Amino acid sequence: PFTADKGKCGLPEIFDPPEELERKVWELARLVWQSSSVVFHTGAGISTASGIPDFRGPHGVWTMEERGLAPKFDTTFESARPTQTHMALVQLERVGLLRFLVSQNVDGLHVRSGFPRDKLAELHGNMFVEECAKCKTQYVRDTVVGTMGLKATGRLCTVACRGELRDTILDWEDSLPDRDLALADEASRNADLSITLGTSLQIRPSGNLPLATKRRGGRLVIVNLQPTKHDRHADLRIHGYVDEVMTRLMKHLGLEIPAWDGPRVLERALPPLPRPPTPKLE
Ligand SMILES: Nc1ncnc2c1ncn2[C@@H]1O[C@H](COP(=O)(O)OP(=O)(O)OC[C@H]2O[C@H](O)[C@H](O)[C@@H]2O)[C@@H](O)[C@H]1O
Ligand SMILES: Oc1ccc(/C=C\c2cc(O)cc(O)c2)cc1
Ligand SMILES: [Cl-]
Ligand SMILES: [Cl-]
Ligand SMILES: [Cl-]
Ligand SMILES: [Cl-]
Ligand SMILES: [Zn+2]
Repeated sequence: PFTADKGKCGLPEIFDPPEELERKVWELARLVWQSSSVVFHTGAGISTASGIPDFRGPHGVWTMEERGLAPKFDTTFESARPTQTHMALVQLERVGLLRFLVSQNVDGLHVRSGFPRDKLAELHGNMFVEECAKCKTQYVRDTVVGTMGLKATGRLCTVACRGELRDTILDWEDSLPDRDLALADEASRNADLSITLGTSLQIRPSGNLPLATKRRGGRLVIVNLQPTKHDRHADLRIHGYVDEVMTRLMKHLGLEIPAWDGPRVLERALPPLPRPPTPKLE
């Protein structure tokens, strides 16, 4: 807990020059167009532009702790808005270009963006989500569940049960939820494209899921400001702000980034919306 390996912290940031960055996002667009099953893996870097600091970045939680300083939050979790990145991911699922979303993030922003829960694995849990120990019924709350570590919240199951409700926030020693990891693992293995956004890929087995896509000829894209455990295994690495990358990419795909009507929970993905015809590639 206190001695817990926090991994490589505060590594230098890489910025692709604008010309190289434009070319790689066009190449990313080519890969999304060519791919039959695209899986997205997200981590703390997709939430930094909403004022929620990451863990291993220059001003990350663990980086700042290492130097006797504190992380700085520019929002509460409750007042945090989905980024352009979050909202681009909502649209990519709606138009059938996203098969599955795997996230290490406990910040609740995918759920709140209105991203469908049945196409999302929340590997490390969700601040806003409590679960009944007896019937496993989950509750998505409008405020953060006050505890961490799979502890009693003080609330009780209301299923037509009075089961003890507990947080979904893994402590260091806790293994990943078997449902989410199993779905994340199946998505990643079956994927022919795995795109990583704002994760250093340092956590096992979360960070290892995208590598599973490489088995059977799959392509791995890594979007991150810093180096990542698995840079070597990437078909493509894009060093830039995940919002610049995703807004440029949406523009190439001919997709708008949808409006956020405030916190909304969608349990089941809706029928797929129309999308632009694919460019001629080869
Ligand atoms: N706007 C941005 N655009 C692009 N990259 C960014 C941006 N902001 C930050 N980054 C990058 O975003 C990356 C985020 O790296 P890490 O901080 O390790 O977050 P994780 O989600 O992988 O952390 C995994 C778990 O570890 C913890 O213990 C918790 O349990 C976490 O759930 C960095 O490399 C930045 O360079
Ligand atoms: O696994 C975890 C469990 C709990 C927390 C707590 C707060 C926190 C801090 C951040 O800078 C980002 C984030 O999304 C959450 C963080 C990680
Ligand atoms: Cl903190
Ligand atoms: Cl829809
Ligand atoms: Cl904790
Ligand atoms: Cl198009
Ligand atoms: Zn119950």
